[PDB]
Amino acid sequence: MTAVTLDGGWRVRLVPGQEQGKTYPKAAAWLPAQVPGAVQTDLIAAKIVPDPFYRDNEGKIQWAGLSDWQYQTRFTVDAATLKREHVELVFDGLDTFAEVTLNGKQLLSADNMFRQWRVDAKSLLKRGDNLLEVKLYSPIKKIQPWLAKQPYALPGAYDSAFGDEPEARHSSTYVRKAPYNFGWDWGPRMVNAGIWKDVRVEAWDAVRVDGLHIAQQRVDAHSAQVQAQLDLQAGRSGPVQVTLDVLGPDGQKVGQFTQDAVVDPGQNRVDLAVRIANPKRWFPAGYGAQDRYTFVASVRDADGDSQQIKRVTGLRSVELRREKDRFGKSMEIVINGIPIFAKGANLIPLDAFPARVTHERMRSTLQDARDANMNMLRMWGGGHYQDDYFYDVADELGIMIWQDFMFGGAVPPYDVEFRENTRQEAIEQVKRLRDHPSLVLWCGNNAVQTGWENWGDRVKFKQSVDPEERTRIERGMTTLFGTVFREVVATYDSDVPYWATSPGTDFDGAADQTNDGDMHYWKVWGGPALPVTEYLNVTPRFMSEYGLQSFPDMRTVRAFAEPGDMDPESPVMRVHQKFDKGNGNKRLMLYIRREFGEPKDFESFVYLSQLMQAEGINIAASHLRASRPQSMGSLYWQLNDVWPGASWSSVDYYGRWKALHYHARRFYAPEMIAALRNDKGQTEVSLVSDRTTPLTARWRMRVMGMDGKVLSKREEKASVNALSSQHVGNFSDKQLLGSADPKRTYAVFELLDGDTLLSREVVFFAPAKQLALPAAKIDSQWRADGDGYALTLTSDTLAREVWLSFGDVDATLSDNAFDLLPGEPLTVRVTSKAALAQLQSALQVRDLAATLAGAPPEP
Amino acid sequence: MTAVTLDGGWRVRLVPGQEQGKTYPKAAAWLPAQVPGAVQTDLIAAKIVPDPFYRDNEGKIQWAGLSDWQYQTRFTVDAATLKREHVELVFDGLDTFAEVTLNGKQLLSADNMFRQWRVDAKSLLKRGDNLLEVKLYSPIKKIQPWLAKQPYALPGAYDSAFGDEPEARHSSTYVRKAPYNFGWDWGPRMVNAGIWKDVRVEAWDAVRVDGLHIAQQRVDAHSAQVQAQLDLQAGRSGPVQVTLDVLGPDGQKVGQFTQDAVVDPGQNRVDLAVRIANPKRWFPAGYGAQDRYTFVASVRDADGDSQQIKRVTGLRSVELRREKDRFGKSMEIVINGIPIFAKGANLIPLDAFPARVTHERMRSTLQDARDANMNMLRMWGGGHYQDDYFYDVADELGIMIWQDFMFGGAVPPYDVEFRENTRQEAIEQVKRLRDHPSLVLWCGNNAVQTGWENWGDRVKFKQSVDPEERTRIERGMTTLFGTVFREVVATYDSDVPYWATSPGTDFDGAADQTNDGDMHYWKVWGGPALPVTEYLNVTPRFMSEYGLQSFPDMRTVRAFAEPGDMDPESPVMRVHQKFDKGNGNKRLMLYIRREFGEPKDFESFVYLSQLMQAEGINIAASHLRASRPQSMGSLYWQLNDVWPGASWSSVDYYGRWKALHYHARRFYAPEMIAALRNDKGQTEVSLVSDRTTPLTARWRMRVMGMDGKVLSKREEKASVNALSSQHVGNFSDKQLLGSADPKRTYAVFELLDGDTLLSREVVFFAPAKQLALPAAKIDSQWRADGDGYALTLTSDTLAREVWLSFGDVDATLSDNAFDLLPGEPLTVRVTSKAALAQLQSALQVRDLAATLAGAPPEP
Ligand SMILES: OC[C@H]1O[C@@H](O)[C@@H](O)[C@@H](O)[C@@H]1O
Ligand SMILES: OC[C@H]1O[C@@H](O)[C@@H](O)[C@@H](O)[C@@H]1O
Ligand SMILES: OC[C@H]1O[C@@H](O)[C@@H](O)[C@@H](O)[C@@H]1O
Ligand SMILES: OC[C@H]1O[C@@H](O)[C@@H](O)[C@@H](O)[C@@H]1O
Ligand SMILES: OC[C@H]1O[C@@H](O)[C@@H](O)[C@@H](O)[C@@H]1O
Repeated sequence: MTAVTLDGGWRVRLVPGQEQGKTYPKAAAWLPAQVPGAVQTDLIAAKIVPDPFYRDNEGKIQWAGLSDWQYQTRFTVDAATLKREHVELVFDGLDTFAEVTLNGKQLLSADNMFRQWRVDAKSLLKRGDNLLEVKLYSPIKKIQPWLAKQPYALPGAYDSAFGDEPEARHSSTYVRKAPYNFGWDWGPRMVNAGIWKDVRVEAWDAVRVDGLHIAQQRVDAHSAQVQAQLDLQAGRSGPVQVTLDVLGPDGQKVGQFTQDAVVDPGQNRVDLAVRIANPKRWFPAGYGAQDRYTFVASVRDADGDSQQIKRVTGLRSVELRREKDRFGKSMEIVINGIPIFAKGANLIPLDAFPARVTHERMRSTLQDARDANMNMLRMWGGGHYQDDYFYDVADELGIMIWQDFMFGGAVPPYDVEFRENTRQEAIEQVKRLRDHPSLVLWCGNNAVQTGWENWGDRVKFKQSVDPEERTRIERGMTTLFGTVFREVVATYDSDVPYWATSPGTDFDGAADQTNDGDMHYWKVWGGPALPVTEYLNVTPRFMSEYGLQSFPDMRTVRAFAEPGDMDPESPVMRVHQKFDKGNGNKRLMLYIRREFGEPKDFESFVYLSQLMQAEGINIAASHLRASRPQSMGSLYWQLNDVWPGASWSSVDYYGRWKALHYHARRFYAPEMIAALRNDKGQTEVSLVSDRTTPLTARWRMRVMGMDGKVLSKREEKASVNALSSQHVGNFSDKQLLGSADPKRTYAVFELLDGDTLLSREVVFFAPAKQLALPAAKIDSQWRADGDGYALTLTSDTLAREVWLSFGDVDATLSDNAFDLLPGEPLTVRVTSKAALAQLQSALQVRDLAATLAGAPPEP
Repeated sequence: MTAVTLDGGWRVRLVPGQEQGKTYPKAAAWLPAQVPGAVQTDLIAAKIVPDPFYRDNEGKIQWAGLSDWQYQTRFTVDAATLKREHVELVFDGLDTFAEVTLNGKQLLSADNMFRQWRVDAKSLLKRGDNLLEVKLYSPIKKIQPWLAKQPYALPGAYDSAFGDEPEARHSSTYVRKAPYNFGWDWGPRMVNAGIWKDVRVEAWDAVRVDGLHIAQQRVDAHSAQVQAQLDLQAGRSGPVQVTLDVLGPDGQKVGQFTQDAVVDPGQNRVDLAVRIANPKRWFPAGYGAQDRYTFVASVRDADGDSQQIKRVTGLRSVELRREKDRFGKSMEIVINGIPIFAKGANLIPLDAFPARVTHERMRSTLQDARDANMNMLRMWGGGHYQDDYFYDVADELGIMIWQDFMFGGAVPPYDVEFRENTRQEAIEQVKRLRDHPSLVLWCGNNAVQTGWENWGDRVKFKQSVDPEERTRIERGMTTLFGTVFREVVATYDSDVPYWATSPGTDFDGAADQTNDGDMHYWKVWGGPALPVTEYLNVTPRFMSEYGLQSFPDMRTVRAFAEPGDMDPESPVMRVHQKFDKGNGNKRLMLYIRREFGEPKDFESFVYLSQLMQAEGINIAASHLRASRPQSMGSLYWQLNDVWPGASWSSVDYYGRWKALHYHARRFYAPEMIAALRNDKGQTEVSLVSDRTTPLTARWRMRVMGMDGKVLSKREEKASVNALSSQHVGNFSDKQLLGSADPKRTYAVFELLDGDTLLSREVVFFAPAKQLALPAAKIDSQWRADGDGYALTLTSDTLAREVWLSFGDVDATLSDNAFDLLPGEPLTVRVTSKAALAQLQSALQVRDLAATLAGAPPEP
């Protein structure tokens, strides 16, 4: 069994006879091509187009997504590999409409970005030099001429901001290709074409090992019963001997198991039953260890040749518990018998060009989530199924994955061919990802049903066609998302639950309800753009989407913009604001002004955008956690970015944390105090614990004047049950303030375990722009702290949302966007590779009071 | 492991306090009850109501379906069975809404006729004597008050002919109960209430064997790979040893297999892989042997107790092949790589009271099918899942079963509770029936989609409700019939195909199409009531329903009717005509008069009704077979009867063959000649062969005058491919007759293999009533042939549709309803228990010419 990768001498050019051939003669000629990669990124490297992320260069590359491309590479095949009984070419990823030829002969037709294509090539292969050609066809150019003739176009995704597709007639719906490639409201339009995954020549004789699956039949504390399933493709009938070694988390051997069999031409499965007594189970982050066992299977074929395959797996039971109670019907993920309140966010692709994403970026994205006390990411259906390495790290860090199939919201066609194409995709992805313990849920799509029921364009569309046509289309969706995907999961990964659509009730009834299933709440930010306190009025059984937009870090801003661009209304900044067809800055400023009024300069604009977002999500996330067991999930939109620009992320494209992420670590803390004041002057205080043991705690309440005087101080003992929320307070403004000036008063709430401070929240009684915040003087002291530095900040007065930065000097901080209490020192750890001397000169310290001072009036 | 059956001292009465208790005081008091049984049949045995099958007695028993009933029995449990760690009561069948109490305490609530109800009873079981009580509630009485409050009633089945349910508001839809119990257009309204299957006390200690499934993973000529799957319920953790012995069709040893494991509390699976080299596969009738292997698993638990379970199964591959071709998309059952043209009929329950059906009747029903050269029966969804024994015989005789789940056409409710109740029903039936090799296909329902799309009442209903409510209802159906049933089959019986609805395209598109999926064609008989020659103009890929009605055997008529009742329009005969709300005799007479004019007496009416049906179905089935590969299925409606009366059956309630069944043996013959004359005077001649080898054949065509003179004779050679139909002729009336009188001329077509005549068809050129048929004289000669008799008939002239009978003396005939050619003797075998003398006295020989002679004019 050999497997050589064709990752070398590829080149690419425009298919001859296109008008782009005249416009870009250098693209008509052969240019270097990278595999895996995209022609887009090949063009960039070749200086044919500039970096589309920089300033307003996005439009300069759109022509590549409208053109057809021709890949070519030459490779040699040994006399030894040609000897072999089977020689196959394997394509892990072709994006998307591909026509492959070998030595001029037809080899393969492909039409799914997410499928693996295996093809017998032995008869077409020559001794030595071979010519492999791949032609990739623009999905827009291929589909639109057909689409223009259809009685209707299906409701889709986003219109082209470049007008190269008609309004409300999107081709993206009809092709199995990453939805975000066509542009989304936080990313550019990069309709990629490319051999975006590996290409291999594989050769074997008697048997080819197609897979190993550790099927968990039942897992609890007492035992785990599993079945090692081995898929074997055979060319001829003959004996095989299978040996299975099992290693525990500590690396010691658990047991060896053997199985003899006779395989026959075609597919064969060999199953080895394994029972592990008192298993060291895999838990998500915050609920134990991420223990994993190693299963090593070696297969001796009829020729006496041995092949080996390995799976690292975590033993875990997964239950999607939906039981009736006072709040309707629950929706809670239960891991190893433990109801886990989901704390996390929505995960999108890490780049507009997915093939160039490094392992380091994959890991730091998940590491970011783990650091903010998250236990789950939802891999949103508008993106692409992630790299193997990504799921490995998720397993390792204990970040649960809510895995959407890659449907982003468009209404799918109901033709059999589309369905069967998608089925094969679903089968291969589920087979690929199932042994990852972190993958705990499969979901049919993002927002398809709730769009059909609530979005104006969908509602109008379904009522415009004949009722019989509506039935056909609705039947197609119910079959694809309710039958097909569900069957694939039930067949190949049967120990994990399936979910038809997010948000929804698994087709039991309507989508996006508050008393059944999950919810995407967007009446804050979107729609009527309600104030953020409205979050306190919305409590679904599980909140899988909600969010606020903000700008990325100033370093990231300076990365895509010039000094003359530094204005939210500049052409460059408007390009990087993708919400509401480029008019998103109006919505962003709406929310900023409500709390902070008019920003006095651009750096303040960025800072205040991030504060607006952070404080807003803090309200909703704390409330959801405090509402347990009414709610059992919080996944905000969104975690990360594909590109430098404005978005709902908490971490920008370059991995830099926004104020939101620092806040997320706090409101997602395992033990947390929630002190939330509603628009009726009532502040509800709750003690939240994700411990599986009782928390014998103390909680404090101190009401302060901003001139430093204490108005009141109070401390109580509290016994907080495991896995629960306990309301310990509900105070009116009068009960807290008592005739004191709300513009000059604030409250400090703290949760304690013994002498250890676990959580703190500072509450205010008026929008920040109306407050009389003190002019803080913040002393900073440095000292050598290992290979990093210890930075201690001490403010004489209250200092709000202190933000530390270092110009263009790169450094990471253990904490940021924090409140400083009068005379109370805070020490943060500074990790950098710069010397202490420049860090001290470059240090910038910003606070809210200072930022709001000297601000102009709102328009 | 003990399992005692409560099949003894049951009694039953009306639940006290009903108005029926006053009307029927004898039913208010305790009366003997039979278990299994129905309270209806208990009332008959007790002489409280007369036999509802007799004359017009049907209405006198309707009150039992509107009442609530109370079963009661006493039984003793020794101290030895109380020893056991688990003691359970098991109800295999409760019809339907049941409330069970034990020694005065609530034990079980049941609401599905088709589920098995297991309950722990150990804590409630007493020393010695125990009191078991079961209350059954009328589904009509229970549901209607709820239904009357509903905004709408779902489209259902048949209205009550007794007005005890409102029109178009049927309770039958909302309850899991055999649809035909509520009355159908060929059966009485018997809303049965009863403990209609066994009740057991079961007891066990460490391990209980919940099931054994021989899962066929891949089967071909070279090998069969299977996995013996054993379900074990354990009360505590401990070791087990499993032994599997495999015996071949000859009873000899194939191999023994062993497997040790440790079971844990709850459910445990133990799988033993078995590969059988050169398996002797199971073939359907006419395509080989019905070879079956025996799998015997014995399980020794930790206590050392050995339990044994056994499965007899046939190794078989099943494929539902749907490939694109010239006629659209095919639909064919492929068994062991052989495309089988399905030849058979639709199977309904054998009785209005299913619990009293004997094994002999189950067996003779399937034997009937086998004898008429059938290879498939469809167990129609309006009935009930059959007895285990029934499927056993089907396995034995090689009659394939198309198994509908028991939904008859009503539009189901979309509530979660109904769905989950039904899901459990499906799981239990699929688990019970899967190891029967004869079960080759599962089907969601009968006619639900085509009704929804084509029946006027459904169309009006779905357009009357709110479109969002319409979407809800359609979503409910698509989930139940497209997801739930499909998942159950894919999970528990995964080597056989599933079909969403008959007729349909498995939800790919519209139902009942001609170029995709299967069809129920009823424009002949039903709807516009087209002439039978219209059958030649309809050619679907698979015809799963079609038919013509007729009366049962004269002996059967005399069984339910008095001499004063012998008139199609009498009150008694109308009661036994259930088509079109009792006005069915008009539709029957329409078709009869078309071909034969007005019947001269009642016996002629019966005979001609059977000829009309027989000749009509002969046209369609022959046409369908001759059209191969355009069509690949012929299942006519219907095979059998639930009750004595008029229906589309070929075999009446007492097992007596109609003319149709005798004709069916001919047109389903493995080699058949089809000579079909259409409404344009064109006779197409086809040679059909179901052989797996080529047929080198000879076929003849002779044109005859009614006076015996030969007009023309022709013989031609033909090489008929394996598994095909070949057109060898297409003659106009002019080419055949040539100025000869069509009323005085006929044609004889014959298919031969060497000197062996394989099939014959006699063609006419005018309806029988216009013909000048000769006055035949038919000589009859007897002779002893073992314990039966050989009866030889010789006609001097042409004798059409000769029908042999013996008054009320019972006898069976090897052939009947045949044509006699001049001077050509035919010998049939007579099986009876009467002496020759009485057979000779009772013998009646009827032919078409004699019957048509002296007939009065049509009204
Ligand atoms: O032109 C491309 C289009 O071709 C038609 O046949 C559609 O059925 C799709 O397969 C596709 O969107
Ligand atoms: O529409 C509300 C949000 O929904 C999410 O699923 C994504 O599509 C976002 O880009 C969008 O802003
Ligand atoms: O009570 C009769 C019927 O009443 C309603 O609850 C229905 O939904 C059914 O579940 C039930 O059988
Ligand atoms: O369609 C209304 C009713 O009457 C006839 O059409 C039959 O098909 C019934 O099964 C149906 O329920
Ligand atoms: O609807 C026409 C026919 O359909 C079949 O499914 C059965 O229900 C028959 O009783 C009926 O006559």
